[PDB]
Amino acid sequence: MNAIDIAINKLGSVSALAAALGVNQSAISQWRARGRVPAGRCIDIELYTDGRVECRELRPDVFGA
Repeated sequence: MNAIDIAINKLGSVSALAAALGVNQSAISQWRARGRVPAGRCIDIELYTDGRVECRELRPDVFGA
């Protein structure tokens, strides 16, 4: 059980989830098996896992500036 997984359950699929997150179906599978998402995406997943499971993303590595 993780945020990425519960967001699959909530939206009903990984194709729906990945379309919403702006990634591919494979990226979701990596993130779920990784147990975390890249910087700036957990926000959306945490909408779908709001009171089910607390979500966490990585902090900015390269980012910019």
